[PDB]
Amino acid sequence: IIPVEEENPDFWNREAAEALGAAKKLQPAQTAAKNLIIFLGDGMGVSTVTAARILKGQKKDKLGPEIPLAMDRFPYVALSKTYNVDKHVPDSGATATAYLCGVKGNFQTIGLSAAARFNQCNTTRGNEVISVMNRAKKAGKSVGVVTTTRVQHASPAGTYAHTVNRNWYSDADVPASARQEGCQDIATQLISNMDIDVILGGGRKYMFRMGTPDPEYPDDYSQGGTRLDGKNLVQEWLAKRQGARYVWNRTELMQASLDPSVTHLMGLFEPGDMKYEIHRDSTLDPSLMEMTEAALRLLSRNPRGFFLFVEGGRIDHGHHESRAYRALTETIMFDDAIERAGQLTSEEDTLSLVTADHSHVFSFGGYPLRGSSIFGLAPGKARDRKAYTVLLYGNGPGYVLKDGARPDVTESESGSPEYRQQSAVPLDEETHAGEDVAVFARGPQAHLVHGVQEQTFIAHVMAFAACLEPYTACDLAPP
Amino acid sequence: IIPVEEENPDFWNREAAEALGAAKKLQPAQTAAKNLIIFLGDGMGVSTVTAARILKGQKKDKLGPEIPLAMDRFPYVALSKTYNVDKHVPDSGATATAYLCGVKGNFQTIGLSAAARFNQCNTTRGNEVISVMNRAKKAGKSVGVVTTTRVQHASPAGTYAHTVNRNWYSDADVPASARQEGCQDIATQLISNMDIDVILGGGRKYMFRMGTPDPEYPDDYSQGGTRLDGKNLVQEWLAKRQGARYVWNRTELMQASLDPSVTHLMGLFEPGDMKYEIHRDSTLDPSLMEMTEAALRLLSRNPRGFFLFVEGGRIDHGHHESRAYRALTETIMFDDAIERAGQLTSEEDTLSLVTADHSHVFSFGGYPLRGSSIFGLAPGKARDRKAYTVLLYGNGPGYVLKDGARPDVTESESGSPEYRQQSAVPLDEETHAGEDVAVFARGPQAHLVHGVQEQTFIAHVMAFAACLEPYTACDLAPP
Ligand SMILES: *[C@@H]1O[C@H](CO)[C@@H](O)[C@H](O)[C@H]1NC(C)=O
Ligand SMILES: *[C@@H]1O[C@H](CO)[C@@H](O)[C@H](O)[C@H]1NC(C)=O
Ligand SMILES: *[C@@H]1O[C@H](CO)[C@@H](O)[C@H](O)[C@H]1NC(C)=O
Ligand SMILES: *[C@@H]1O[C@H](CO)[C@@H](O)[C@H](O)[C@H]1NC(C)=O
Ligand SMILES: [Mg+2]
Ligand SMILES: [Mg+2]
Ligand SMILES: [Sr+2]
Ligand SMILES: [Sr+2]
Ligand SMILES: [Zn+2]
Ligand SMILES: [Zn+2]
Ligand SMILES: [Zn+2]
Ligand SMILES: [Zn+2]
Repeated sequence: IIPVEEENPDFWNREAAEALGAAKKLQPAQTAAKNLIIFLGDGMGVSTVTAARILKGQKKDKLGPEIPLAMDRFPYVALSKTYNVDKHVPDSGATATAYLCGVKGNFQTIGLSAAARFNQCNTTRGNEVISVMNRAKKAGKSVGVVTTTRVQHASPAGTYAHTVNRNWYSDADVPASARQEGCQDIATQLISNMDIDVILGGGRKYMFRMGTPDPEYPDDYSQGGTRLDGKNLVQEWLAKRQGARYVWNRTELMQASLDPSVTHLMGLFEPGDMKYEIHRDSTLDPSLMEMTEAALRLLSRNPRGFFLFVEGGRIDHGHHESRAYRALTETIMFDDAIERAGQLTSEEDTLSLVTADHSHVFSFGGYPLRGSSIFGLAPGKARDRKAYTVLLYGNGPGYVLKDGARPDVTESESGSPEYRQQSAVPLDEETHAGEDVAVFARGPQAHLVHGVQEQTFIAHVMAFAACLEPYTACDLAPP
Repeated sequence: IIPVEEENPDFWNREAAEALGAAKKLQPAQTAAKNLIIFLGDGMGVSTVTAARILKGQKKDKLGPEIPLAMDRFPYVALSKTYNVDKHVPDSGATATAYLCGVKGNFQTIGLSAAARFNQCNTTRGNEVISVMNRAKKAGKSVGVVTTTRVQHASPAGTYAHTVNRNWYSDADVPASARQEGCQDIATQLISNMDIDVILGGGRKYMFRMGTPDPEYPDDYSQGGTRLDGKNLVQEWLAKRQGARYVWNRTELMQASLDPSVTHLMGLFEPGDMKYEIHRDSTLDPSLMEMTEAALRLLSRNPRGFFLFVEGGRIDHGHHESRAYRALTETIMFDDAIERAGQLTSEEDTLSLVTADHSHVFSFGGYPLRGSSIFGLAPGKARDRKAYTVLLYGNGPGYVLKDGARPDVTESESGSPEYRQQSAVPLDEETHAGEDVAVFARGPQAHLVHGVQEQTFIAHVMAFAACLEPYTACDLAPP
């Protein structure tokens, strides 16, 4: 469709004149950040952002690519180089070390320098690097971790944990030799390394002894407790703090978030990762936006400010499945959470960064018409005389050969929430990609986010803006 | 390989502290741009930039991803939305209208508003939109167009031409009805629409009457003149100007560039597009870097300044072939030209923008080790038990089935300059992609390049910075 208003050059000339006017108005702050928020889109590379924009624009009443996402409205953009020390295409653990601790690490470790080695417990000590969340707490700020994954998963764990193996969710995962050597599982690290005021996401099962029924799935034994050491970590965490509450459903979360006198809140809403938004039970489970608002209600009470980590964690999981429908709907909900947090905080005293840990081998091609569905077929047949999709993957589990041939695909098939887009190379899981990702920033000192930077810059600019960490003696006026 | 220096957190902490220091030093100019340069990487999306960085870093003595490209050193970055009015995944003609004329257009038209229609000559008049190069000339600046494509190809044509069909290179291409209606071929438009001081690239054949032997290939008749109208456009162009020279080889180009008294220079170095850098004859053909320096020698003589368009034009062509080796080597030469132009001009009075018209369905995945070749195999076998490459395409001519199966690939095969990376979907040509591309900027008013913008912003910020176009009464001090 060609929109009539866009046929007149004046439309474009007016828009551009307005954009120049807005660019000229922007001015750097001389003041510090009271609050810090990092919004982490796991796997949300540039192709994901664009495809999500088109989908979100269409879900409103529009053609798609012209309608800004909430993240698109952030004034300052940089590119971030995501390589881990040992691998050009990174994982979530070692990238977390970069954007939360300010130091690059080795693939599949978390919160360690690259002197440590994956799955070698005896290389841990001496190599711990402390997160800016930890530093914010040390400075008297409240701190919160919100995600749609397990709260023990690689991204959130970067805020609090130090481990040579991101797979060590509970003691059941840690080999006996490493347990003997004192390497703590991530669930233990979650309650023990530092005080965290708000913890919201998945991961019930790692907190409870083997045999403990899950409250939501008391008749599915695989969803029960995993721990070998007999410990109830939720009860241990509650015991250590006045005003602490544990919740496992939406209604109780929202109740707790309105109760002054709560002060510490742990909400764990599934045994493992949270459901995809498209599968979410709206009576029992909070959306990402709802978890972020609940967190902000509590964190905002502290006059010294807060650090919050919010993760669109299952964007990544959608791409790994080669189900763009799931990756993109998770992206929209992530952008809705960014929008909500911007309503509940002030850019006068809150530095907000949106970024991704790494990208995916996800592409958006063919030559589709303006207004067409992102989940549709490319115009024209391929050289094998069958249809193909505008969305494709380099590799992953969408690769199919039926009767020794690439399958044809229809619009009804391609638009299904279970549809897997085709790839070049069959793998059980599609792979991350190595290309630079975007950083969007707004608020005090956001103008420092510029150019092409190492991913470690994210942690450092946040520490600097809030006068933490090695940047006490920032030269900044108070928020 | 894990580089020893990177195992120490101090390495990363020092780098980040230096990056913060550099970010704090940057300050907006109050002065105008005397000169404007736009460097256009045709097809050079984010995945291309990253993969090129790694290749260029390795060609030096290094591991790859840590070594900045010249473009990476530009202080200001924005994302650019590339959609054409009628198509989400754009072509080079209509994107050119956006980044050179400041107005979006319809797929496969050039220099027209979206009121015009592809291949409908009778929708042209009234819909012409004037480029910022044209406006720079009107203001007394010298202007130049440098590319590795035909100088009549879609990108360079955006600087000077208005046409409903980018395929109308010479009169031989224009249907009789359109010739009768007065639609001029692009080669004619090149010499007739506006005065251009420097024209360097390919496209000899469109300038000369059918039967005219090419000077380099006088024994290949397909490389000869195409024109039906009997015209020699080179001679017409020379006749219209004192101090004009035409050259068709490297030695004569460089001679002409050192001769004051030349003033106007047209250098056309192949019948069609220039050779890929890897095939270039270094005695007969100038590199992109050499063409840009030759242009700058002439353009810099004007005290009022200049506008220069430089295009890494065959980055795109490499991707279309699904031969990443060609796409990436063209990218490196493009970055070398950017580096050279920065040596020959001052960021005190020259606004330089590097961008792309659109991206490609090119991805960089698997989990390769630090320091490994970008053209190598991903570690580990695929689910069909054969090897695969770290570089892949969504679609294009790398798709193969030998004996009804995906072919295995070796390192020696995958590293060859003729190697085509595999894709999901066979097409004769790999497709463009729709995702946002980067804009890098340095110089006067470069701080206005920020955030996520429409691709039209590129033309508008350039016009504004130089006080042209609708922005006479910019509010700026002189350069
Ligand atoms: C870690 O443990 C293994 C024992 O199997 C040993 O080979 C290696 O030397 C140890 N490294 C250190 C730093 O002690
Ligand atoms: C939510 O949890 C509370 C506390 O255990 C429980 O009493 C309530 O029934 C739960 N809601 C649902 C629908 O299960
Ligand atoms: C362009 O030409 C064709 C004649 O084949 C006609 O159908 C169409 O109406 C014309 N459009 C205009 C604007 O004259
Ligand atoms: C370059 O062109 C000039 C001018 O026609 C010609 O005299 C010279 O021989 C050319 N060089 C080569 C190597 O062909
Ligand atoms: Mg994650
Ligand atoms: Mg081009
Ligand atoms: Sr639940
Ligand atoms: Sr030649
Ligand atoms: Zn990730
Ligand atoms: Zn992942
Ligand atoms: Zn192009
Ligand atoms: Zn192209």
